[PDB]
Amino acid sequence: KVFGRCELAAAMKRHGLDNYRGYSLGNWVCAAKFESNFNTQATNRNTDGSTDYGILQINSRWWCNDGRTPGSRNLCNIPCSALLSSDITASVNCAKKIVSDGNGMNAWVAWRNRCKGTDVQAWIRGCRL
Repeated sequence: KVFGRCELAAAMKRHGLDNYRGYSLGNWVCAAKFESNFNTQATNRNTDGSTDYGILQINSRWWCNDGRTPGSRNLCNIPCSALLSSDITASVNCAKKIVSDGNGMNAWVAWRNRCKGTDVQAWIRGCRL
């Protein structure tokens, strides 16, 4: 479904993502608003011929298999359809491997553009931890 803001904040909380690699919970939930608008079924088609998928827009040319993307790798080792499921476990598991790569949160373009260097805690305020 579409997640409520604070609903998602506790979902990715229990998945061990707060201060993961140095990136606070806010940096993850903020990413999700501009990447997918909290939508678990969000998808986009890039010019390349690869596909963007799920809550954090994990692109298929590197990370997941959808059978529609030629000469590509499958680094997180999942089908791309699992990134569309309402339970966010496969999206979190893979994003943990994406962020570790070496570029950090710069892997997400909507994060880099709209979230980096801002008041990232407004994003968590109101919710109960």
